[PDB]
Amino acid sequence: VNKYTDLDSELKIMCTVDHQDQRDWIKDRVEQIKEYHHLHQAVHAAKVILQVKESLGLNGDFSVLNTLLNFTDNFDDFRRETLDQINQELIQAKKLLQDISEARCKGLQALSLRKEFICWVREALGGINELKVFVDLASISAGENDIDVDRVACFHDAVQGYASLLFKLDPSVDFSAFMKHLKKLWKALDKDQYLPRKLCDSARNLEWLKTVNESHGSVERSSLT
Repeated sequence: VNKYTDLDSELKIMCTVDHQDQRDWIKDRVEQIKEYHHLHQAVHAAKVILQVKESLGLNGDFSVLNTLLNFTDNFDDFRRETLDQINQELIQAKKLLQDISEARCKGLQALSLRKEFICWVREALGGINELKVFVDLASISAGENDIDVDRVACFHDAVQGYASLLFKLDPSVDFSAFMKHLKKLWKALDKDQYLPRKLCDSARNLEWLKTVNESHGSVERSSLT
């Protein structure tokens, strides 16, 4: 997986036994194997999207994705087939999810399990503009140590990037509307490779983020002062 040039080399090594002269046919199998792997990746993406649905609280029906899960559950009887006899519905499901890579699946994962963080963020801010105010109070709380101060920047960047999903999303968002709210996060992850990990780090330190609002607001940590 993801080493298809190595696959081609290996298959030529298999050719060395001198069968099927000129051995070009393997190029076709290579693409077919790519499809199977990419097909399975779309399957994983589908589950993550379903988890995001329950995590964020969408309402738009996403029953069509079940098609891929329908393959994943009946993996045993379907596996009696070949590489080309798979079906065209799975091909079309690949067509839909073509623009998702494993990194985007990982961002979505970072979002899924963090329902509590989604809720606390939606209740506290509701508008990314308020984030700026919240960030100021967080700076008072940190403690002048690098990890503590950096928590603030990690949270700021996470919320600034994951904004469309967290704040403005409409519960009735359908498939394609979700894909566009996704394209914004897509461009953001393209600009920053660590944004999912920042989201996870922010969500793990939820208790401090909560503490910010009530207590940390004023006392003005006083180490260099």
